[PDB]
Order: sequence, then C-alpha cells, then structure tokens
Amino acid sequence: STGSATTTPIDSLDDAYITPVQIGTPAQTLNLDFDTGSSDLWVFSSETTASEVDGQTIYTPSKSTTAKLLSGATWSISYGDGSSSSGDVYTDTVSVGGLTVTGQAVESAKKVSSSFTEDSTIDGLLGLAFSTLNTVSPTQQKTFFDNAKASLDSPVFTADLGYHAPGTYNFGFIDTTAYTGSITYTAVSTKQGFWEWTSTGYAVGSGTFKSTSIDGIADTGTTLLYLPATVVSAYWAQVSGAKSSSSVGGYVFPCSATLPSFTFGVGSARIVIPGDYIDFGPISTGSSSCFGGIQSSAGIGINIFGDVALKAAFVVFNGATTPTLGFASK
Repeated sequence: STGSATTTPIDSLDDAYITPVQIGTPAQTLNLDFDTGSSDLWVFSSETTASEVDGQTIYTPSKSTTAKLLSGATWSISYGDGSSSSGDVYTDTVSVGGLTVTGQAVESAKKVSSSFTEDSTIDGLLGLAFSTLNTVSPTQQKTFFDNAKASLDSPVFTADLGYHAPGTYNFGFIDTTAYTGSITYTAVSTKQGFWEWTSTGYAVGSGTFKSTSIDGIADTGTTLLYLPATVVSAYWAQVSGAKSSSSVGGYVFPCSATLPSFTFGVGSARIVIPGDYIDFGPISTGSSSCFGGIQSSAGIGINIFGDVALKAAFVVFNGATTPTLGFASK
C-alpha cells in the first residue's frame, strides 16, 4: 500500500503545515500537524474542555462506529516550545492520503495549552518520530507510520514541504519526479527517539564551506532552524544591522535587508536554503524589525533542522530495520 496527502501552510509565514486526516466511520476529517519530532497522534475532541476550543474541528468518538475506548489509557505531552496537551485514548480507523490503519491509537485531548487553543487551523498532531517517545500510559502506543509500515510497498515516508505553498507527505514510496539530482542518505540514531543525524557542515551565502559535524534532528513540527551559537553568529554577522535581542527572544534584522542563503551538508552533498526562507517578517505588526529563521539552539539542548531547513529539500524518512534519512534538492 501507499498514501499521498497534500500539506498546506497554516499562514503566510509557513509557521506550520496541516494535512487532512480521516478518522473514524463515517470519516471525520481533521487537519493535523505532522510532526517528525514527536510520537503521539492527538486531536481536539468532544472531550476537550470547551473554553480551550476556539475554531478547531473536533473528533467525536461517539459518532464513529469503529471507535473503542482504550480502557485505562491516558496521555500527557509537553513540547519543546512549552506547549502541552493531555487526555484519554481511543482506537479507531485512521487514513492519510488513501492509506488506512485500523486500530490506531487516537489520543483525545481533555486539556490543551493556550498556544493550541489560539491556533484555530490546527486540529491536532500526528507524530512521526519513533514510537519509543509515545506518551500513552500504561501501555505505550505505536505511531501511524509504525502501524502502517508492514503494509507499505517500502518502509518509508517522505516530506516535501513548500515555501509559501502546498507540498506533499507520501507514505510507502519515493516519488522520483519530486526532486532533482540524487538523494543522499545519512545515518540515523534512534537513541533519543528522534530522526537524529549529523550534518557535515555549513556555508553562509557564497562563503566557503566549513566542514564540521552538527548533530541534530529532522523535525517537521518545528518552524525554524536551530543551530549552535557559533554557526548562527557567523550567519547573522553577514546581515547589516542584525543582532540578538533578549527582549524579542532571538536574532532580529532590519526588514530592509536582503538575507544571504544558508547551506548545510548532507554527507558530500549540499542543501541550499534561500535567504527568503529565513525571513519571518516583522516582530510585531508594522515593525521594521524582522525575525530571523535561523536561531541559536543554546539552551534547547539539541540542534533542530525544522521547516526552514526541511522545506529546502525532498526528505526521505527511511524506517527500514536500520533507519536512515535522505535529502535531495528540488
């Protein structure tokens, strides 16, 4: 089997991407944030505290003939940005782009934090990291990909995120028309539950490539690119007037600037992030100070290749017995 679904930016800044997902019988379609940095599929639901729902589409298990309460099971998750959610668990049929899993754990939110309530476009998350991070207790549950894997033509999914435009998540096959050149594969460590890999270095604009190992995660659920302070300083030093602002919470730059590109290494290959991808616009409406798309990972504890990086590439998440990651230009 295979599946193919279009993923769409939630706003003009590509802050996140939503992908339609069919849950239950008859289908209830919710727009979920596919997140390679977590491993819970959770939804706004009929059980979500009413004051914490503001425009989202909800899953109502009582209207699905295939929903079953997973008795005794609860979940609770906290994300790197400080947001959180928790609730109980159903199993139900879940389909993404024509690919169907029966018996998928669908984590129903009883509580969500402010940032989720305030984002009316995101109806939940679909985690695509390794199932070892799944938070369901007392019986840990598998991700959608993990459940689908055996049935897939090939044990892979791919992320093809757009810059200010729709893109695609594919399951079970590699679309050879979706990228240019060759795909370069690189080793993955699953020790922390993430798609963790080591970049071979970076360049700023037309500058010379610096060979240096940068360990990080491929995370579709993180908006920006978070890298070591040394790397980030070298980038922003090439933008007149750029500075790190404690009050704003990172690097800002004059909105009148033209940003240089940023290149990262994948083995001997290179992925180029155009400068425009690194512009996240005014810090506040009408401001001439703009927020940068490359930020320091210092104090996160991990480097994160988020959407800024990943949308510059066609990315293969290979869930074979020995997992790997592949990157191609497009």
